[PDB]
Amino acid sequence: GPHMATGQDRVVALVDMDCFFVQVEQRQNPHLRNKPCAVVQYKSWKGGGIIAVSYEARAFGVTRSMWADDAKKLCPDLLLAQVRESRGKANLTKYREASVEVMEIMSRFAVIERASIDEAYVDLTSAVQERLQKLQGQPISADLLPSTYIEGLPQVQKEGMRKQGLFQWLDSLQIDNLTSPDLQLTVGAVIVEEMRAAIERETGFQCSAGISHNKVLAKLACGLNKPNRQTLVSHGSVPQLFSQMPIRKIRSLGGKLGASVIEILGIEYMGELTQFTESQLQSHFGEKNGSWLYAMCRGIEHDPVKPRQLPKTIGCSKNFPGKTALATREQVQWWLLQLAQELEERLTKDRNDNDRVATQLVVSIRVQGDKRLSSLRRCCALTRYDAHKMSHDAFTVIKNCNTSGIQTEWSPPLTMLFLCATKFSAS
DNA sequence: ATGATGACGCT
DNA sequence: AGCGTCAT
Ligand SMILES: Nc1ccn([C@@H]2O[C@H](COP(=O)(O)OP(=O)(O)OP(=O)(O)O)[C@@H](O)[C@H]2O)c(=O)n1
Ligand SMILES: [Ca+2]
Ligand SMILES: [Ca+2]
Repeated sequence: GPHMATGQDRVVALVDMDCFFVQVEQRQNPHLRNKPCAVVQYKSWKGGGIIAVSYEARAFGVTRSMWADDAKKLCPDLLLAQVRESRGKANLTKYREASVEVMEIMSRFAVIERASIDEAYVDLTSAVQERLQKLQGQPISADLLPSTYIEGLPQVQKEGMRKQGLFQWLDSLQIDNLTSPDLQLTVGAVIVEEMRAAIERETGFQCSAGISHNKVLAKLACGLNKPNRQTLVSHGSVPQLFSQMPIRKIRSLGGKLGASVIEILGIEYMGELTQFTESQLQSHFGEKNGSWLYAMCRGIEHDPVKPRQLPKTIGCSKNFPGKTALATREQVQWWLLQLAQELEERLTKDRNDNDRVATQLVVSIRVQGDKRLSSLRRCCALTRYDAHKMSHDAFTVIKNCNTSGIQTEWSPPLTMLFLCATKFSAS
């Protein structure tokens, strides 16, 4: 009892932009606002591939990875915006720059960990302590939490249900105990309301957020009420929430490990994991995974919010599917040059912006027939931000993968090329 | 024939 | 070093 850690030591939020690329294109082109629309890449094959879908279009069944021609069968009025194409490949600069807008606003409030182009974790523990010292111990008005859901509460319209739950939560809150984890989460949610208001005011972009005691629960919380809402998942809410929560919904369990937990243990839901000892879970899934699962199914996780806003690698890739697979030496060399030129542009901007230089170039390829992301990776020194040198060096390190006897031909044909600059040093 | 990109674990 | 897993 008195010696059992409860994983209530931190306040962590996860902020996730709603249909991010669609919002970027809707900000730029007001004719797309409040419409079923989608963002596509490429255009000639089946109208292009859908990468992002507005909530109006999702109501028709339009999803990511669908071909736009097929999405138009579900939603004939679907509007489309296309990703910029430069040197024959998709160019995502517009969305990376919009991402920086949002991340810089979030960084004013707290240390953030960039998790993807449109997600960041926030460690709010210190900011909460400060706010509890200020204006205390005054009660927290529901007006400070206008878009917050309390998971598990209450207990015929959506907003009435939201407010009934918020009222039940605020009425039970012990506002005189500055160390109450539930109070700390509530103040965390107040700050996240302020952060999300600042993002929307200064960029036009809406987002969702989760607030809890660790990254996994904050990520789970964020998805419970999308879009344009935030959700607080308390430690006390975990047993009911996990009791019907498919294992695959928890971050890192969406793949082979999660499938093996289900198959080996014969369970379906996250809460069912509590019945196993730590040693049992370590025996099936390894020491690290087993300890992690034992704590996580109790709502406890210690992965820190890392202080990192910049990517550790900068990379450029293109797939060559089907009959387009690269099959001549001139083809491989020309596309390596195209990738190297885009990479040079990104690296030179990175060096000016962030005072650092990459020192290693990783070349990844996939060969036709291979189901893996990469069939082969090789690396060489990155000593100059020069596209011709980078592309020549990349060819040098993959040259002898070519099994073809004819010198102008490449066998087996290449279905992906990927150049990645890594091992940054201060500059 | 989604495709573009990124973090991190294992050996 | 080079491959495997999981993710947005
Ligand atoms: N299979 C995937 C999933 C996502 N992404 C990248 O991750 C971004 C954001 O992904 P996600 O948050 O899943 O989708 P949103 O469009 O933001 O929709 P939501 O409102 O559900 O968050 C996408 O724009 C895309 O750049 C991707 O490349 N490939
Ligand atoms: Ca998103
Ligand atoms: Ca996301």
